[PDB]
Order: sequence, then structure tokens, then C-alpha cells
Amino acid sequence: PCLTGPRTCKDLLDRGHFLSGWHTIYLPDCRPLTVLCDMDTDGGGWTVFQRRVDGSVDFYRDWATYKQGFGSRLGEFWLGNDNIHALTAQGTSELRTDLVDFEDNYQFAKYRSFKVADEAEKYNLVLGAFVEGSAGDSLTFHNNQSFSTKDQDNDLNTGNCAVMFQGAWWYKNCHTSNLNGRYLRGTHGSFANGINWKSGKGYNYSYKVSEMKVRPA
Amino acid sequence: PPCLTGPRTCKDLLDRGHFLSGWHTIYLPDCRPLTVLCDMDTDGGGWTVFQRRVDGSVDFYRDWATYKQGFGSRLGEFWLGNDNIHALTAQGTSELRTDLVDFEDNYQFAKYRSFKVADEAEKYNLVLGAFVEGSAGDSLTFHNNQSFSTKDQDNDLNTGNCAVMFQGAWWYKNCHTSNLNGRYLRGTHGSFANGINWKSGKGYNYSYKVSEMKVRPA
Amino acid sequence: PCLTGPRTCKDLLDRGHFLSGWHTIYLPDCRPLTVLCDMDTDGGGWTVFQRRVDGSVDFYRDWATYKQGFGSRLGEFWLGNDNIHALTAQGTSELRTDLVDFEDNYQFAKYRSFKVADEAEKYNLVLGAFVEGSAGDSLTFHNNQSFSTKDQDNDLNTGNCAVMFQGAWWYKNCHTSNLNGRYLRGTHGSFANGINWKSGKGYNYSYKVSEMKVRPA
Ligand SMILES: CC(=O)N[C@@H]1[C@@H](O)[C@H](O)[C@@H](CO)O[C@H]1O
Ligand SMILES: CC(=O)N[C@@H]1[C@@H](O)[C@H](O)[C@@H](CO)O[C@H]1O
Ligand SMILES: CC(=O)N[C@@H]1[C@@H](O)[C@H](O)[C@@H](CO)O[C@H]1O
Ligand SMILES: [Ca+2]
Ligand SMILES: [Ca+2]
Ligand SMILES: [Ca+2]
Repeated sequence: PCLTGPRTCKDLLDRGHFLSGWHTIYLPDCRPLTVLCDMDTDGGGWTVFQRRVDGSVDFYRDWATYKQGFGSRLGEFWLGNDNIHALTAQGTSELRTDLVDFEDNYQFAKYRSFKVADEAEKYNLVLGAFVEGSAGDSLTFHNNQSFSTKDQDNDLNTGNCAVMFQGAWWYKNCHTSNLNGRYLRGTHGSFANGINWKSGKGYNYSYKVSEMKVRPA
Repeated sequence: PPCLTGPRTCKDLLDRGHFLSGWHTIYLPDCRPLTVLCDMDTDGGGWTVFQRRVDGSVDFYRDWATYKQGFGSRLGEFWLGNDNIHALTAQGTSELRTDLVDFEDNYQFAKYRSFKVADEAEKYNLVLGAFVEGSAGDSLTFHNNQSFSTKDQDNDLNTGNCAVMFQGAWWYKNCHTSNLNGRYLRGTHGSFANGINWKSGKGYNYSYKVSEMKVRPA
Repeated sequence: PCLTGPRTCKDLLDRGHFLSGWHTIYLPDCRPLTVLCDMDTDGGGWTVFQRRVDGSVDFYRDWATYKQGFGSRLGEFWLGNDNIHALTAQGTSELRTDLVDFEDNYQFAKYRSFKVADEAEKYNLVLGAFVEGSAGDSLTFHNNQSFSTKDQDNDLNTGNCAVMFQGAWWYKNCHTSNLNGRYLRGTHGSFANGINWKSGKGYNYSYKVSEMKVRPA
């Protein structure tokens, strides 16, 4: 199947798959991966590597777990850092972030290009220009930063950001966005440890839905 | 353009011991593979679901193209696409079932001897057989023999645009007695007949919680 | 095909399926079966055979229907007794149960082993022994009874305990756990006919989430 197999959800849309769902694709080295395709948002063809929807999965996970990926196809997941690297290493994927609050308001953020490096470079975030988006730009702040988890500190803070904000991210000192934070359901008293996006609903409101997804430029 | 290679319907799949509802691949007429939702439970099981509404998560007020190719998500609401549905019902003779749930969790249903839609050439003309039964009453025969319409394709019998007037996409006459691709208005609504409505069921001013349209070989 | 594909969800996790979802496996007799793998909980690699989550599937069913299996891959289901049998047939696997109340508190129970008797010998519950559950042991009391359903009495009682409590279970005058009971959606005014587990919520409260699952040792 690797021969002439689809490489991204875009190929799958081009080839006539118009329903959002899980399909297998073939990574550059030919490894088959089953991924979530968003065929609807902003013209479709997006590969979704992060989804938050209901609080059912625990995102406070170690480096090994973020490495291989975790969660469920029936709901919330992180595709895996090795997987994300592979999806974004060769070519130019743009990045969309879709956000939904509990009052059912939708907001987004689109970036001109998105790439994460291999495990040897700490899954370094390399992020292109902010394009448009009502959610406002809350990821540029994180550009060119290593990824970190509770058991592996690569931040620019004297503490551990992933522990202080109970998540995992390309934290610097510490964060403006925190989509892998705890599912706190709306406004929360604690500071910045929920699924947050500063420019969007700020450090004190934890989104209901979060999706992170890539498409070839 | 039927495939003898493998399973042509959810019925075939049920027959080969697939007892759980879910997405499965069937083989249409030119052995074109399609992943479809099978209802393995309702009324003996083996129904292929081509329309599903559940939570209002997906926008159903879409244009011709979008309805032609299909839209939505396997995790939730979808319209299988008019090409797909035609392809599904062109060969043979399929029962149609409509299952409906209100927000008190009351179940209603309608059933029809046969259902097909013509190809795009003929505007996905609906061709419906006799009503068999159902607590929801018959709010579909009125639509027998009409072209499909969307908001950017008026093929109806009103001097206006039914799809715009009633925010949906359907085999609009002048205009309708069902509007299952209407807006998801959660129960009662004061607007007229622009919800997930079935006239003989909960009238023109109530929009259902769940709607499912499915076929099965007679 | 058969001699090269996985025979439990564990095998699939060892081959690098880190996300929970439906995958097909091959039983002892080479018949293929598509089962839900929990790749997440407790090291992952669990084949899930029962699942309650939203009360959308009628669990008030007969012998035949429990025999073949019923429900929706998208939601709630019973994998079916001769599958559950086929799975737990040759070898030995640990049963773990996972419960979640309508305020999002987690409770589980593990058992050294779990298997059901075949079509012939009714569906006799052959448990293992309790070992470390925050929801207590509400199943040891059921070890060694036949499965019974509204149309088949195999319990130790004058009336159908399954008709009494609208469930299907290894009953015996009567029950301490009613996982196939009704989804009475939390606090309820009838007795022992919800998705009940004594040690956990008592007899008049019905869980938000229930899952039973197995894994080799
Ligand atoms: C990928 C998929 O299944 N569809 C998601 C949907 O679940 C989400 O609620 C919304 C936010 O844009 O739309 C899509 O991103
Ligand atoms: C997976 C699926 O098809 N969904 C079920 C369907 O069996 C049925 O139409 C309806 C009640 O009839 O309940 C839905 O949730
Ligand atoms: C637990 C299980 O085996 N089922 C998965 C679970 O990992 C996930 O957290 C949940 C989300 O709805 O349901 C299923 O996708
Ligand atoms: Ca540090
Ligand atoms: Ca007109
Ligand atoms: Ca009895």
C-alpha cells in the first residue's frame, strides 16, 4: 500500500474522501499512520494532531508518552511528537488552531508554516508568520523553543513550567498558550494551568474544544 | 454500472457477523469502495445510514457542491453526499427508514417500501415508494418526485427559494412537509418550519434532537 | 494473514498503536474480530468488552442478543458472550473495571483473572480474586453464576432477578453490581436497577461511565 499511497489528509480529500474521520496515511519513510482528517474546516484537508473535547483523557504526561502519543480515536489525543515531526519535516505545512468555549463561540488562529524537530533537538518548535485569526496570536511567543514535560525540563525558566502549569508545551517563561493543560471547564480561579490561549479567552478560561491541525501550504 | 467482489450493503455485513453499529466499507456498483455508517440494531439491523443529526455540531445549510460530495464527520453529523446516495439506491430496491428522537427522548419513525434518488443529471430527483408505517406519520410522500434543491440551486415550485426560506436542503416542492436538513433549533422554535421538522410528527415548530435516514435492501 | 496479525490489543500496543480505538485481531481459531483497545489506562493494551457512557443503547436485552453482541462502536456496546468467551478461552487474562460518576471521580477494580464459560455451560462467571480497587469488590459475590437475561432464568431466586432489575448479569438472589442495568443517569428513586456497584455508589445511584476489559499476563 505505501506505493502511491496518500501522504496527508489533503491527498485524501483530493482523492475524494469528504467526511471527517480517521484514515491511514503514509509517512515519508513509508510507515503507515492512522490520523484524524478534518475535511470541513477552512476548505478541508487538515491533519489533526491534537484534540481536546471533554476532559476524559489525562494530558499531564511524561516525555515518553508525548513522544509516542496518547489518547483515543473516539475523543481526545496527542498524535505523538515523533509523528508530528514526521508530518512536518519535509515540505511546508501550515498550522490551524480551532478553539471552542462553553458558550459555543468559535475562534481560530492560522500560521503560515509549522514544523517540529526530531527528538534529538527537543522537538523544537519552528513556527512561521501569523496569518489571521480571531483567537489572536498566542504561539509566536513560543517560537524556536524546545518542548517540555513534567519529567523533562527544557524551558527558559528557573522552575519547571510543565509542572507549574500542569501541561506540556514549547514553554519559555512560561507561556502564552497551553492547549495541553488541564481540562478546567470555563473560567477557573487557578492561574494559567487550564487549556488556555492568552489572546483568546485569557489565562483564566479553559476552552471546551481545542484542535491543532496541519495542511501543506 | 453490482459488485460480486465483496459486501454491497450493511445487510451483507450484518450477515457476516458484524453485530455492532459503526463505520464499515461497502462496495458500490463499479466496485467503488465507500465507508458508511451501519445501524446494526434498529428494526433487525443492517441499515446504511446516509443522514445523521445529533448535536447541532455541523452546519447543514450548505450549497449544491457540498451536498453532492457529502459533508460532516464520522464522529458525528454527516450527509453521505447525493452522488453516494444515488449510487447506493440506483441498483435494486431499498427500504427507507427515518428514526427521530425529541428532547424528552421520545422515539418516532417512518418507513417506506422503496427509496432511490436519480443522478446529478436529474437533480437527484426523489423517487419514493409507499408508506409502510410509523409513529411519526408520513411527511415524505408529499415530496415524491421532486428535484433536490439547495440555497444556490432553486429547483422548487415556489417563486421564492425554499432552501433559503427554510434554511435547508431537500426535495422542496412548495415548500415542504419535512425539512430534516434544516437548522438544529433544539426543540421548540417560533420561526416557521426552518428546523429539523417533520410535520406529521412534532409539527412545523419543533426541531428534533436526533435524526437518522437509512436504507436496507427490501 | 492470520499467523502474521495480532491476537490481542496487547500485541497491537507492542507494534506501536498508541491510540485507543477499534482494530481487528485474530482469535485462537483464526476468526477475525474487531475490538476496542484501551491503549491508555494502566500501561494500556486492554481489549474492552463492555462500555457504558451516555445511556443511548438499550441494555435491557435477551439471551440471543447478549449472545452475539449488541451496541455501537461509536459508543456503548456489549462485545457478546461467545466473543467474550473466545477471548478469555485459552490462556489467562486480568479483568479491570473502570467507573466514573457524574462528578468525574475515577474508580477501578482489577482481578487476577477473568473468563466466561462457553455457550454450552451457560455463561458462567469464572473470576480470579480482587487486587487493588478504589471502587471495592462488588463482583467476587457473583463469581460462579450463569449469565441470565429477561428471557432466561439461571439465577438463585423465585423471580427473574434480571426482569426485576432490568439488567443482564451473573445474578443470584440477587446482585451487588448491575453494570448492564439502566443508565438511570445518577441519583435515582428505584432500587438496584441502575448501572450499580455497591462498594462504589450503593444501590440508588447510576454511573456516568463503566468499562470492563481484559489483558493477558
Ligand atoms: C476534526 C473533527 O472531527 N471536527 C472538528 C470538530 O470536532 C470541532 O468541534 C470543530 C472545531 O473546528 O470542527 C472540527 O475542528
Ligand atoms: C450508531 C447509530 O446508528 N446510532 C443510533 C442508531 O442505532 C439509532 O438510529 C438511534 C435510535 O434509533 O440511536 C442512535 O444513536
Ligand atoms: C477508555 C477507553 O477504552 N475508551 C476510550 C478512552 O481512552 C477515552 O478516554 C474515551 C473518550 O470518550 O473513550 C474512548 O475513546
Ligand atoms: Ca527550568
Ligand atoms: Ca423557485
Ligand atoms: Ca429467579
